[PDB]
Amino acid sequence: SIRIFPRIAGRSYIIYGQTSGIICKRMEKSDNEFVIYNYISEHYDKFLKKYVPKLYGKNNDMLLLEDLTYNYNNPNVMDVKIGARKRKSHTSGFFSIRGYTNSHDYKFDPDEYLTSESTINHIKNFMEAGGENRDKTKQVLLKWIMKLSELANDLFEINLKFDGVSLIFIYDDDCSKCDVNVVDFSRVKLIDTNDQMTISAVTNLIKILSELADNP
Ligand SMILES: O=P(O)(O)O[C@@H]1[C@@H](O)[C@H](OP(=O)(O)O)[C@@H](OP(=O)(O)O)[C@H](O)[C@H]1OP(=O)(O)O
Ligand SMILES: Nc1ncnc2c1ncn2[C@@H]1O[C@H](COP(=O)(O)OP(=O)(O)O)[C@@H](O)[C@H]1O
Ligand SMILES: [Mg+2]
Repeated sequence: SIRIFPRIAGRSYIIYGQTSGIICKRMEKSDNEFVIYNYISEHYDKFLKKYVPKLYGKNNDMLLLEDLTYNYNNPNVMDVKIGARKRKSHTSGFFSIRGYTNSHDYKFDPDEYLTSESTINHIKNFMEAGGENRDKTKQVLLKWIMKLSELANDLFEINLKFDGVSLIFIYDDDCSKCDVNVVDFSRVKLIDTNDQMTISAVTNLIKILSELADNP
């Protein structure tokens, strides 16, 4: 009847679709997430097609969303909060890693405020599952940098406050496939300008991933 989806973070009710390639996310507090998917659809559809999982439909208070892990034999997922936290500062200055596949094995704690050294160590930990082929993990890093670059650029021209949004980084164990997409629009707001805080999260991640893709 109901199979629970293996979340990396969040407090939200998320189940598998009755059907392949679909997850059902429940809207707990308001329909704001739906209102914002539709607004972005009308005003920024290029942003929606490039960076955001497809919304196939709504069923009462459930959003039917593209399952970003679906085309992967052995997905490694990392959730990074790049939007403002409701309250509390980011655990890594410009962003907060909310969790990652096998984070329990490295004693990762989402409440622990981290140095740059710990932050980078946690991202190296997340890449461990991708194995010792060094010239193949850096292909993963570089494809991530390519899309995060275009995202940061595109964010300059979008008049939204991306409160609460996360990046979902995914890579297959064999490193043949990867992607990153923006999720969680529940707390996003219209504003008269662009979101310098959310841009500074993306550019900082670009810096960190770039240092990883270049250290020998
Ligand atoms: O709805 P809840 O259970 O109170 O928790 C949300 C929670 O969903 C969110 O974290 P994440 O789940 O997107 O990682 C928290 O985000 P912050 O990291 O920005 O604090 C929210 O703060 C929680 O909502 P609230 O602050 O209303 O409890
Ligand atoms: N479309 C998606 N495909 C796959 N996993 C997803 C998708 N959307 C969310 N997730 C998973 O759900 C978690 C929380 O989703 P999110 O939208 O941030 O919900 P919450 O409001 O609970 O924080 C992420 O950490 C990720 O593991
Ligand atoms: Mg979230």
